[PDB]
Amino acid sequence: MIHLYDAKSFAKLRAAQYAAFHTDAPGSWFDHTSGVLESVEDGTPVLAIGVESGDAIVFDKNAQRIVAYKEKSVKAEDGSVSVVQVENGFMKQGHRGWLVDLTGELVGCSPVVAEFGGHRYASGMVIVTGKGNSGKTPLVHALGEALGGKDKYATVRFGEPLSGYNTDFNVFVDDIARAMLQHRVIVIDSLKNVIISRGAFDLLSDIGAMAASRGCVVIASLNPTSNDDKIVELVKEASRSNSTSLVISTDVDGEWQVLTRTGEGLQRLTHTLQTSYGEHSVLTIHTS
Amino acid sequence: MIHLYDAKSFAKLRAAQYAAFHTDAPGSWFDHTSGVLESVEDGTPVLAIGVESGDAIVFDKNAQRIVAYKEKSVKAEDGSVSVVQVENGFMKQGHRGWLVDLTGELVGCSPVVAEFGGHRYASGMVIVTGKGNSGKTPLVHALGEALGGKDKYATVRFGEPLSGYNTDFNVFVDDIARAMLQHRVIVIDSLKNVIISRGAFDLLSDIGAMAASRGCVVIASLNPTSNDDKIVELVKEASRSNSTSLVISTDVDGEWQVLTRTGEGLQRLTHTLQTSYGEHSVLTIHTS
Amino acid sequence: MIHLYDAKSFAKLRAAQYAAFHTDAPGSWFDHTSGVLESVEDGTPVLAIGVESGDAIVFDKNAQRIVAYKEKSVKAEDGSVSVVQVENGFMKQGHRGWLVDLTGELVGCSPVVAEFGGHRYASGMVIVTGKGNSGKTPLVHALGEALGGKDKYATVRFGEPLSGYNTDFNVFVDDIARAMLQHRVIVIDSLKNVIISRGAFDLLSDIGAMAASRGCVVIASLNPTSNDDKIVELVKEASRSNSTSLVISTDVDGEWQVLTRTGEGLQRLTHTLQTSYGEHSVLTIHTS
Amino acid sequence: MIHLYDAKSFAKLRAAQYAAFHTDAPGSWFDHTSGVLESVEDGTPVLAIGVESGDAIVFDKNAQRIVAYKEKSVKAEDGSVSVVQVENGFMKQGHRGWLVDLTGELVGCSPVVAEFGGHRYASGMVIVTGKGNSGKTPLVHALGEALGGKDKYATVRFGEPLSGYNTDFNVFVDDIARAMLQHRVIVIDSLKNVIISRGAFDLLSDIGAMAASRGCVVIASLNPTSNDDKIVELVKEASRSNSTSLVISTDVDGEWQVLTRTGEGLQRLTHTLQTSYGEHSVLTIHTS
Amino acid sequence: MIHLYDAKSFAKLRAAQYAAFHTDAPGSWFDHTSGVLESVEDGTPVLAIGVESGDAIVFDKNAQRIVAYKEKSVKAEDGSVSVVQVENGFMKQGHRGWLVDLTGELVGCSPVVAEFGGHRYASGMVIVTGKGNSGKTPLVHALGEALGGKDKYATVRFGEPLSGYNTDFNVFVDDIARAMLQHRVIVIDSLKNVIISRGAFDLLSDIGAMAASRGCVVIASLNPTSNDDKIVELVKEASRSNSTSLVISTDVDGEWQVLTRTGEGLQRLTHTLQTSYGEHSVLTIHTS
Amino acid sequence: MIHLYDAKSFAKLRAAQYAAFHTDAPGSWFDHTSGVLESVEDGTPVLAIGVESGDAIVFDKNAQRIVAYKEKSVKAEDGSVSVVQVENGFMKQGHRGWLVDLTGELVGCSPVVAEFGGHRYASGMVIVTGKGNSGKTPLVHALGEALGGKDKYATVRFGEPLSGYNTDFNVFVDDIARAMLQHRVIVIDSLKNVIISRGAFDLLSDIGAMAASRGCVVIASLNPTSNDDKIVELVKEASRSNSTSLVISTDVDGEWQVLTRTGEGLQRLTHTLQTSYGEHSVLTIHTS
Ligand SMILES: Nc1ncnc2c1ncn2[C@@H]1O[C@H](COP(=O)(O)OP(=O)(O)O)[C@@H](O)[C@H]1O
Ligand SMILES: Nc1ncnc2c1ncn2[C@@H]1O[C@H](COP(=O)(O)OP(=O)(O)O)[C@@H](O)[C@H]1O
Ligand SMILES: Nc1ncnc2c1ncn2[C@@H]1O[C@H](COP(=O)(O)OP(=O)(O)O)[C@@H](O)[C@H]1O
Ligand SMILES: Nc1ncnc2c1ncn2[C@@H]1O[C@H](COP(=O)(O)OP(=O)(O)O)[C@@H](O)[C@H]1O
Ligand SMILES: Nc1ncnc2c1ncn2[C@@H]1O[C@H](COP(=O)(O)OP(=O)(O)O)[C@@H](O)[C@H]1O
Ligand SMILES: Nc1ncnc2c1ncn2[C@@H]1O[C@H](COP(=O)(O)OP(=O)(O)O)[C@@H](O)[C@H]1O
Ligand SMILES: [Mn+2]
Ligand SMILES: [Mn+2]
Ligand SMILES: [Mn+2]
Ligand SMILES: [Mn+2]
Ligand SMILES: [Mn+2]
Ligand SMILES: [Mn+2]
Repeated sequence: MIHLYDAKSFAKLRAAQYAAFHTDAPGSWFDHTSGVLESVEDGTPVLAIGVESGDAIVFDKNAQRIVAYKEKSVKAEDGSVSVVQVENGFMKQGHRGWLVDLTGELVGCSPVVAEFGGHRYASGMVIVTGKGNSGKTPLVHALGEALGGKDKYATVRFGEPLSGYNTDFNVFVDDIARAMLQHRVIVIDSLKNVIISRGAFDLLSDIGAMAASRGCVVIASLNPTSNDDKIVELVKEASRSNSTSLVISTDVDGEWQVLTRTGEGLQRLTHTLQTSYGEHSVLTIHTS
Repeated sequence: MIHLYDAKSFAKLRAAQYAAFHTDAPGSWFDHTSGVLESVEDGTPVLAIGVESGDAIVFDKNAQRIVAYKEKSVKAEDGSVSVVQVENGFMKQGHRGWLVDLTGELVGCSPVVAEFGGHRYASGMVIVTGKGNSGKTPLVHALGEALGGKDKYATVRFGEPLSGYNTDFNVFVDDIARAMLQHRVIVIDSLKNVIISRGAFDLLSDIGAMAASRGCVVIASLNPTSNDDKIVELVKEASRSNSTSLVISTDVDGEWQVLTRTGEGLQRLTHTLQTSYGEHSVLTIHTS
Repeated sequence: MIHLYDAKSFAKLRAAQYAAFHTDAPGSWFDHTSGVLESVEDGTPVLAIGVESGDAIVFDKNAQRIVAYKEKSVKAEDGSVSVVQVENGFMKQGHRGWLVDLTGELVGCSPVVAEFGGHRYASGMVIVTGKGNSGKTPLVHALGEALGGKDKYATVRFGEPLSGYNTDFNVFVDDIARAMLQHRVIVIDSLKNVIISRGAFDLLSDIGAMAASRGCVVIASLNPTSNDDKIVELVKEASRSNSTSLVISTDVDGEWQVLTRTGEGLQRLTHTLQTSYGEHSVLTIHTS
Repeated sequence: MIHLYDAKSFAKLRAAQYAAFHTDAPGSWFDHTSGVLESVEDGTPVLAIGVESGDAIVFDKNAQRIVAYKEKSVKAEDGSVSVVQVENGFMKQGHRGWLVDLTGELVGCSPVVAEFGGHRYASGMVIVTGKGNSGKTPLVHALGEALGGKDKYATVRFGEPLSGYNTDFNVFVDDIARAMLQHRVIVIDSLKNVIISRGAFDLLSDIGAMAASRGCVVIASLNPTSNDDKIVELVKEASRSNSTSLVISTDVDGEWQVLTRTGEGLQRLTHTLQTSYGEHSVLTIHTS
Repeated sequence: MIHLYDAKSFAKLRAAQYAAFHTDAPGSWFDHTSGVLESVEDGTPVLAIGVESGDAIVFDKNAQRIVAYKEKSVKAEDGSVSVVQVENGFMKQGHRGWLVDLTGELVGCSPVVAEFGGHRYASGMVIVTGKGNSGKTPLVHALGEALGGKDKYATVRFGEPLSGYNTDFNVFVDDIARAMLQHRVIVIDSLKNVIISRGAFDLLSDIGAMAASRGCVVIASLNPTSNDDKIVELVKEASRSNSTSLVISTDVDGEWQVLTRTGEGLQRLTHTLQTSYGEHSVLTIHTS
Repeated sequence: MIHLYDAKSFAKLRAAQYAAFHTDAPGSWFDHTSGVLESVEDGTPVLAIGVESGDAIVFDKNAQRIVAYKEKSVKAEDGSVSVVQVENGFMKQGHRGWLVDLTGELVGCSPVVAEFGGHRYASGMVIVTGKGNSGKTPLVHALGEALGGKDKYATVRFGEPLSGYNTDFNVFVDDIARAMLQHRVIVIDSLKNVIISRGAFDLLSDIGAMAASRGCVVIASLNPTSNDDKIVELVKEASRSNSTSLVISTDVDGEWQVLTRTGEGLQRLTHTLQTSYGEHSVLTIHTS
C-alpha cells in the first residue's frame, strides 16, 4: 500500500530500516515472518508467483498449491482493498507476491539474514556472477552453508545438463515458492535458463522483494552464457539492479567482491571474500 | 476537447498560464480540483488508468474501484460527447485520464505545486535521473518532504528488491491513482520496472498530464539500469520529453539541476540544488 | 477512383492544380467543400478515421459519431462501387478518409488555405519540426493565428505532461475529425505520442490527404523526442514525405524555413520566416 | 501449372518469348487477353488480389467484386485441379492472381506493351525510383502518356498528402484490379505507403506477373522515403528484383535510365531517356 | 525412424551409401521409388508438404490432393508408430515429407540422378546462386535439359514479374509436390520469394530430403536479391547448408563451380562447368 | 525437488558425484535406471518431451506414446506434489522431462557412460561443433561406436538434405524419446534445424538433463551454418553452456578437443583426440 510521511516519521523510518540491517539479531526478521505465516488460517492464500504463461499459482502457508478459493476481500488501513480468488489452480483475482502482510509499516529494509566472517549479510536476492565459467556453483554452495550457520540451506536446481536437474520453469517456481516459505537460506543453481517468457520476467522482478519481505536470502548463480566480452558488464549491470546484494569475481584467484544494499536509500557496503578449494571441489570461505 | 483562438483570446490564455505558475498561490490549483472532485456525485467515475494488459480500471472520487457502471454520456461545449461505462471492473466505454473536467478552458498549465528555497515548483511529472546508482532515492524523499511543506507526502513503492515493495504493475497503478486522488505531493520510488507492457507505456504517456491537471506533483526515481555509457543521455532525453520537470545529477557531489517547463509554449527555467547527508542517509536540501 | 488522361486532358489537369494554389482566392476550396458537406443528407456518413485498434469510427457532417448505419452503396462514374456500413459504432464496410466526394475530377491539389506576409500557404498537413526543444509550440500557434486571418483557428492538444492535455488516442482522433469538419485552420500540439499503433500509423498516412481534400490546414508540432543527433534528419525526412508543407528551424534564432508542395508533380517552393517573442512567450511572425 | 521440356521444345519456347517482346506488334498481347476475358461467362471469377488483412477479394471481367460464388473446379492439362469459391466477399478457395488462363503454354514473356522514341517497352511492372525527391511524378505521367499512344492511360493515386488521394489500402487494390482489367497503360502514383502489411507484401510480389500476363504495363512511382544515403541502392536493388523494368535517375538533369527484362532468361536491355519541363511542370520525353 | 549400428553394420552402410552415388546406374534410385509409389493402394497418402500457414496438404501417388482420410496407423520395425489423418483437406495427424517408406535401411544417400560430361550428379536439392543478376535462369534450364538426358525435365515457375508466373505460395507447393511425384529432373525458377512464412521455412528445410529420398533432383535458382556486398556470401553459406549440391558463379565468364555432397559423412566433390550462349539466350554446357 | 544441506551432507554429496564419474563402473548408472524404468507399472507415464507447438507428448517405459491418462498425483518427500494427466495425446498436467524419479538424492552428476582410449566419458549431452563444414558427421559416428563398446549405438537422423532424413520436428522428438528410453549411446545427426520454435527451444534446454539422469549419452552434430567468422565462437559458447561435454575441432587435421563437465561444481577436464579416415570415410579414433 502507500505510506505518508513528514520529516519526523521519515526519520524514524530510516532509523528503523538502518536497524533492520545493522543492529537487529541476524535472522530475527525471518523468525518473525515465520510467526506471521503460521498464524494464518489454514487454506488461506499467502503467496502468488507467476508461471511461464503469465498466470500465477497460489500457495498456502504449508507450500501446498491452492486449486480453488472463493473470492474474499480485505480492507487495508490505506483504504485500499485486497482481493484474492483462485479458480482451476490459478489466481482469478489478486496480485503476485505475498498475499498476507509480513512487513506492515516497516518497508524498504534489507533484513539481516545472517552474520559470518565479521560481516552481516542481507536477505533478499543475492546474484553471484561475473567473468564466465569461473567457480560460481562452488561459491553459492559455500555461501549457502556459511549463511545457513546452524541451519541447513535449501538448494533449488534448474536448467543445467546434469543429472536430476529440473528444466521445466513451472516446477522451478514451485520449488522457489516452497523454499521461501520454509527456509531462511536458499540457493538457486542457474538462472541461466530464466534470462524471455512472462513467467521468467516476473521472476527477476519479484524474487528479491519476496525474499527481503520474508527475511530469507536467495543466492542465485548466473553465468554470463554470453561471450566473455563486455556483455558480462551488461549482465553485472542488470544484476546489480535486480539484486539486494551482488557478488562478482575479480582478477585475483578465489577472490570475490560483495556489494550490499543495506536498505532503501541507505549506504551500499562492499567487502571482499577469499576462498580456496578442498577435496572434491568443496569451496571454503576464509574467515579469520 | 478542442479550443478556438484569435490573437486576443490567445494572449489571455498565455497570461493565465503564465500566472498559473508564476503568481498563483502555491498549491491553490490542487485545492481547486479537490473542490471539483468532492462535488461529484458518489459512484461517478472520475479517473481511468491503464493496467498492464491495456485495459483500464476506473475510480470514484474516494479512490474506490468501480466494477459496474451503466453507460452514461455528456455533451460538452465543444459539441463533443463523452461516454463512460464500466463492466466487470473494466472500462467498456471511455478514455484514460480524468473522466470529469478539472481544467475547463484553462489548459496547458504547470500549476505551481509549492514554493521552497526561493523557487516555485510545478505540478505534473518530475523525473529524477542521471549518472546511475547515485543518490536518487534520498533526493526524491527530500524533495517530497520539502514540497509537502505543511503536508505529508505520499510514497508509492514499486519494483525494487527490498522488503515490502510491490512488484505487480496492477497494484502499482492502483497506488498511483489513489495517491493523485488524495495528495498534492507524491513520490514514486522506481520507474525501473516500468520501462514494455501496454499498461506501462500508457503510464509514461499519461501520468504527467493527470498530475498537472490535478495540481499534484509526482516525483519519480529513474535509475538508468542501462550502462553508464551515453545511454543515460538517451534516458535523460526520453525523460525530459515526458516530464513537466527534470532533475539530474551533476559532476559536483550533492548537486542537482532542476529543469522546469513553466507551461505550454512558456519559458523553461533552470535552477540548482545543493544537498548533504545527515544520519541514516536522510538527505537535506540546502535553502538559505 | 481512377482517372484517365491523354496529353490534352493531362495539361488541363496540371493548369487546374497549378491554379488551385497560385490563383484561386485563398480559402475558397474550404468554402466549397463546406458547401458539399452541408448538402449531405443528415445522418449520412462523411468521414471515417482509424482509432488505436485499427478499426475506424465514422462521423456525419455535424461531427457526431455514427453508431449504426445500414449498408448502403453508390456506383461511381469510374464504375467502382462504394459501400458504407456502421455497426456498433464501427465501420463494418467502407474505407478510411472522406466518405463523400469533395474533390471530383480535381485531385492532386494543395488548395491555397490562406495568404500572409506576401506568401500563399497550402492546405493539407504542415509539420513543424527540427533541432529539438526549440520553440515549436509558439510557432504553430503564431502560424495558426496568422493563417486563421479573420477566423479563429482550432487547437487540438495531445500527449504532453501539461494540464488539460488529453492522452487517449481515441479522444485525439475524435478531436481531429471534428476540427477538420468544422474549421479551416487547425493546430495539433504534439504528434510526439503518435510516432507505433495501427491507429497512429493510419493517422500519419491519412491526415494530409484528408486536410488537402477539405481545403483546411493542419499545423502539427513534432519535436524529435529522439537525440539531437542526426536522427532529427531522419525525422525531417519522414516528415517531408508525409507532409504537404514542412517548417523547420535553422541555425539563426527565430528563423524558420517553409518548404511547400504546391501540388501533384508541381514545383516545391521555399521561403523564410523571421520571428520574435513578446510578452508571455506570444510569438509574432514578421511580415513587412 | 508446370511445363515439361526437352532441348527442342525449350528452343521453341525461347524463340516465342523472344518474339513476344522483339517482333510482336506492340500491344497485341493486351488485345489478345482482352479477348480471352470477354469470352468468359458472366459472374465468373477472373482475378483475385490480396487486401490488407491477407485475405483476397475477387473480381469478374467487368471489374465488379464478387461477394458469393459456389465452389467450382477445373481440371487442367497438367492434371492439376483449380478451385474457386467466394463467400462473404472473400476467396474461400482459390489462389491470388488471374483465375482464368490468359497465357497458356506461352509463359515467361515480357509482352511488348508499346513502342516509343525508337524503343520497345515491356508490359508488367515498371518501377520509377532513385535519388529521392527528384521528379518521379512528372516522369511516370509522361511515360504514361507516351506508352498510352493513341489511348488514354489510367492513373491510380495512393498515399500522398494531396487532395483527393485515397489512403486506404483496400481501395487501392480495388483501383489496381479495375485498372489492369480495363487498361493497357497504368500509372500508380506512390508505392510509398505500400513498403509492411500482408496485403501490401502480396502486392509487390504479384503486380508484375499479373500485368505481364495481361499484357498491360503498370508504371509505379517509388521515392526512397528513406535517407538519401545508400539505402536508395537497397531500394533500387529491391525494385530491380520485383520489376519487369526499372527506371532510375542519373547525375545528369532530366536524364533517366531504363533497364528492361525482355523475358525469362533473355537479355536485359538498357537505354537512356532525356526529358525537359514545359508549362505547369508537364514533362516531355525527347524522341528524335 | 532410428537405426542401430556397430562397427560392422556401419561399414556396410557407408559402402552402400558410397555406391548409391559412385556405382549405381544413374537414375536407378528414382526408378526404384517409382516402383514403391505405384505399389501403394489408391487414395493412400504418400506425401505431405507445408503450405504458407504452417498446415500441410497431402497427396496420393497420382499427385491428387486428399481432402479426407480416416485416421490409420502403422507399426514400424523400430517400434515407432506412424499415423496419418486428413480432415478438410489438411493433415490432422502425420508429419511432413514422404508418408510411405521409400528408403528403408538405406538412408544418408545422395542417389546418382544422372551422368553428364564425365560427371555424376546427385539427386536432392541443387541451389544455383552467386554474384547476383548473372545468368542463373539460363543455367538451371541447361542443367535441367542435360540431367534430363533422354527425359524431359519439369519446370516450376514462381515469384517473378514475368507472364504466367504463379505468385501464390500454395500453388507453388502444389507444383513442387506434383513434380517430385512424377519427374526425375525438376527446375524451380526463383526461390526469391521463398526467403519468411512458416510454409516457406518448411520448404527450405524439407525439399532436399524429399528429393534425395525420391531420387529426383530439384535445381533451384536463387538470386541474392540483397546487395552485391558480402551478403551473397551469407546466401551461399545458407545455400550450402540446405543443399545436396551447390552451383555458384565465378569471376570467369560462363564458368560455374559445382560442389556436391556425395552422401552422409562422405567426401564432398567439386568440378567446374564451362558454358556459352546460343540463339535466344539458350545456354549450352560444354562437355568434351 | 529441493534438497537441504549442511557442511557434512554437502561433502558426502560431492564425494558421491565425484565417484559417479571417476570411480563407478562405466555405464552402471544406465543399467540402474533401466532397472527403475522396468519396475514401473505398465501404461505409467515416464517421460515428457515438448513438441514444436510447445505442448508435450508423453511416453511409457516401452517408448509408446500415451494418448489418455486420468489425472494421478504423488506426494514427494520434499512435501511437493507431482501430477500427471494426458488428454488427447498431450500432457494436461505435469512437467517436461522424466516423470518418474531416476536419481533420488543423487543429483548433479555426469554418470560415466563409457571408457575408451584411457579416458572416461560422461553421459548427458555431448555437442560436436566448430570451424564449419569440417568432419563432424564422421566424428559423431566414430564416437558412437567407440562409446557403444560392446553395444550398438542408436542413430537419430534429422534436418539434412540426404535420403531418408526426417525433417519434421515432432518425429524427431519422438525419435529422441525412444532412443533415450532404450539405448545408452545415442547419435543425433544435425541440430542444424533445431537452432526458433518453442519445442526446439525446450530441446536444447532439456536433452542434457534427461540424458544425464538416464545415464545415456547423446552425441549431437552441430555445424555452424552461420559464417565461418567468429559466430562459431558464439555457437561454441552457447554449446558449452547447454552441454555436459563439448567436442571441437582444432587447427590440426583430424584433431579434436574434448571438454568435459565431470559434475556439479566439479573440475572440468580436457583431453585430445587424434583421428584418421579409412575406406568410405569411416573415421577411426586412435587409442594406443
Ligand atoms: N551517508 C551517505 N553518504 C554518501 N552517500 C550515501 C549516504 N547514504 C546513502 N548514500 C547513497 O545513496 C544511494 C542509496 O539509495 P539507492 O536508492 O539505492 O540509490 P539510487 O536510487 O540512486 O541508485 C546510494 O548510491 C548510496 O551510495
Ligand atoms: N520569451 C522567450 N524567449 C526565448 N525563448 C522562449 C521564450 N518563450 C518561450 N521560449 C521557448 O519556447 C519553448 C517552449 O515551448 P515548448 O512547447 O515546450 O517547446 P518545444 O515544443 O519547441 O520543445 C522553449 O524551448 C522555450 O525555451
Ligand atoms: N518546372 C520545373 N522545373 C524543375 N523542376 C520541377 C519543375 N516542375 C516540377 N519539378 C520537380 O518535380 C518534383 C515534384 O513532383 P513530386 O511528385 O512531388 O516529386 P517526386 O515524386 O519526384 O519526389 C519536384 O522534385 C519538383 O522540384
Ligand atoms: N546472349 C546472351 N549473352 C550474354 N548474356 C546473356 C545472354 N542472354 C541472356 N544473358 C543474361 O542472362 C540473364 C537473364 O536471365 P535472368 O533470369 O533474368 O537472370 P538471373 O536469374 O541470373 O538474375 C541476364 O543476367 C542476362 O544479362
Ligand atoms: N576420406 C576423407 N578424407 C578427408 N576428408 C573426408 C573424407 N571423407 C569425408 N571427409 C569430410 O567429412 C565431411 C563430410 O560429412 P558431412 O556430414 O557432410 O560434414 P560436416 O558435418 O562436418 O559439415 C566433409 O567435410 C568431408 O570433406
Ligand atoms: N579443485 C578445483 N580447483 C580449481 N578449480 C576448480 C576446482 N574444482 C572446481 N573448480 C572450478 O569450478 C567450476 C565448476 O563448477 P561449474 O558450476 O560448472 O562452474 P560455473 O558455474 O562457475 O561456470 C569450474 O569453472 C571449475 O573449473
Ligand atoms: Mn553453474
Ligand atoms: Mn532508487
Ligand atoms: Mn511542444
Ligand atoms: Mn511522387
Ligand atoms: Mn532468375
Ligand atoms: Mn553433418
